[PDB]
Amino acid sequence: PQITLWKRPLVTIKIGGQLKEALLDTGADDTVLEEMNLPGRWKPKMIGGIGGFIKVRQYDQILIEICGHKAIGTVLVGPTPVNIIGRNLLTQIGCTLNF
Amino acid sequence: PQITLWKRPLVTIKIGGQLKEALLDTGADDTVLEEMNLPGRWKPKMIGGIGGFIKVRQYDQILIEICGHKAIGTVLVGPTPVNIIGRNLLTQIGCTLNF
Ligand SMILES: [Mg+2]
Repeated sequence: PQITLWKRPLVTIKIGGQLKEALLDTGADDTVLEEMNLPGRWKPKMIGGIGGFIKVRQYDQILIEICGHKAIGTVLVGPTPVNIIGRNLLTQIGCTLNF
Repeated sequence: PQITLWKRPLVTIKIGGQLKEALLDTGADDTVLEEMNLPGRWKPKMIGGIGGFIKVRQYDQILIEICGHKAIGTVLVGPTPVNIIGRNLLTQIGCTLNF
């Protein structure tokens, strides 16, 4: 798709057998989603840093369908205020900024 | 341009007679830049909210050249950790997400 930016770029994602809403966020390095069950080995990761850090669980090689397009990559799971699709997965789906 | 997202989307901007670096940030509603002198009437604005608020100065109808393309819009000036080009100005330059 081509997505304009008058509104927050919220899209439907499919992940872990669930549907969720998430923000396409070019200002975020990583993808971080609300609590949910994902397969595989995870390890804790400290993210943020500006004001403090937040602990999340890092899951690698997770399949996601972001607005119809499939990708595999790292998904952090933990207490984020908004579900964020970060650059790691935006690149995997071939999402670019254009003007 | 077409900008991929392997790296942070930092671009050169021209504003207020100066050159600066800023991030093209689809996860930010507003444009917020480090301390600098801008023309016109400003008013304080509280931004953020997640953990607390930060006070910035709101300047309207400021001309900016974002990676070669001119736009006019609102620029918030204050103590941001990164210079951010938010959706308000991304829309003005016709920046879209595409995949
Ligand atoms: Mg951000």
